[PDB]
Amino acid sequence: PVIQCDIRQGRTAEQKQAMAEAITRAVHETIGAPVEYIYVLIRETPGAHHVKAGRTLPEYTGDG
Amino acid sequence: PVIQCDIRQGRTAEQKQAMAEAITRAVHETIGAPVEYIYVLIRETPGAHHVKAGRTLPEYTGDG
Amino acid sequence: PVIQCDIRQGRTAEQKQAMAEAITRAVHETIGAPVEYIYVLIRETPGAHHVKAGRTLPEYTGDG
Amino acid sequence: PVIQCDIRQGRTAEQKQAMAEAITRAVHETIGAPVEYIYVLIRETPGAHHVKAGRTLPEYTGDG
Amino acid sequence: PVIQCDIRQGRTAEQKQAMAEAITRAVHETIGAPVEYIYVLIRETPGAHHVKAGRTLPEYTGDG
Amino acid sequence: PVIQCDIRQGRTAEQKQAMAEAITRAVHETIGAPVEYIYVLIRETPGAHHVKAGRTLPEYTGDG
Repeated sequence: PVIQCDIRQGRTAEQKQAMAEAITRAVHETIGAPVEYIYVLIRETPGAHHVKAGRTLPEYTGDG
Repeated sequence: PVIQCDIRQGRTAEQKQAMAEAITRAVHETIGAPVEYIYVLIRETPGAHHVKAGRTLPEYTGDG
Repeated sequence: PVIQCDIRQGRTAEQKQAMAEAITRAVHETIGAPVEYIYVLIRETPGAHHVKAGRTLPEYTGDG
Repeated sequence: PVIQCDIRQGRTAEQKQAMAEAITRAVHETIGAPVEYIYVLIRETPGAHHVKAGRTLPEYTGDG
Repeated sequence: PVIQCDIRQGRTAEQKQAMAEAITRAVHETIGAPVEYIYVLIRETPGAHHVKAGRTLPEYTGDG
Repeated sequence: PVIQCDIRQGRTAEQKQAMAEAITRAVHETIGAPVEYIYVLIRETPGAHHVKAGRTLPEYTGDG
């Protein structure tokens, strides 16, 4: 399967790889797709390019 | 974030919901996206519509 | 530009055409894309294939 | 619903937000999707990455 | 790479496989992507779901 | 039809245009879509954003 992830910019390389590995496991385990068939694609955009219910999303920083 | 999942047809409603929930948790935990921001979208296609490295994928049946 | 619209199944042909025309006008008027460059693509899915903030969306019926 | 907008780079932040708000209204009004379900995603690319009928599209500047 | 092909319904299984193979060869030969990395995904929609320059596309029948 | 090409960064403008023209011909010839209906969209990402079978893809350089 193809899993496309349009996420906000600002995560580390390690966070994005952790996401891709967790999604790969999740897909394999829940729908029985072989790992060899799984293709995860990550695309980053600014928060302003995510407009949900008419409102832009804030920039991600991980500050909390 | 938007997570699009192009998977082969033939899974049960329970399998697809399990996948969507597991992806939601995976994205939340690895990149810190609030659950409220996550949108998972599932599309089903025949196996013949997945052509990886020049080869058609088989149909998913749940059997093996 | 390409505008992909993943919507829930159940709308009439007239509703979907109205949406495509309104999006075409909206894109033309707000960002100055010539109408000739605009391509709107509509895909329908069951409500269960839309999982937002962990929750499945209901089926669209036209009633309420 | 998910509305993905692959547009050419070069618009202002205000033009892109106007587009996302107009698309949100257009979708809500034509197919009856609640605003809370609507997720607009904007991606920018160079004109050379839009190849329509075999021809690349020019860069957008808004000059006219 | 991922190559998504949103085409109008009505083609034979042989036509769609021919398209996927020809795209695989085209991508391999022009940008040097190894065949092993290429994933082609085909989705079919009614002609009415393709609205280009404000106009609906006709249904594909194989006749003319 | 819409053909979306998510490829790794690092190709020349000429390689990407050759790809788009070859895909346009391939689609026209195999499924009979008129060239005027064909819209190819190219998006570039780092190799680390392509995670296939759990493994990131290397950066493309064309060195061989």
